[PDB]
Amino acid sequence: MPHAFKPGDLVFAKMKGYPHWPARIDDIADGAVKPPPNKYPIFFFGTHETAFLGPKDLFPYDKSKDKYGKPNKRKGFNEGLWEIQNNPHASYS
Ligand SMILES: O=C(N[C@H]1CCCNC1)c1ccccc1
Repeated sequence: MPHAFKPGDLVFAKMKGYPHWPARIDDIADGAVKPPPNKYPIFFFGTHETAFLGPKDLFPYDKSKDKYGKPNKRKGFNEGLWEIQNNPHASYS
């Protein structure tokens, strides 16, 4: 059975106006800006952006990749697909 989301979990993350996007739940570094309540720091592969999202917009990667893990025209998307498959836990700083 599922747990709550935790740092390191791999997802597709849904934002308004964009396709479901390869992403991971990030840690919050000591000294860094915390997310609002009930939100998670989401690191988007490919664009290397962070947004704060709640679970409604977070789809576990394994379950969802057969639907969402196909190439897309959008800037950074296919790079993102490579990262989540090949080195999802790397520093992209
Ligand atoms: O909207 C943002 N991310 C989208 C763009 C496409 C890939 N990731 C989802 C975003 C977040 C924070 C800073 C700037 C932009």
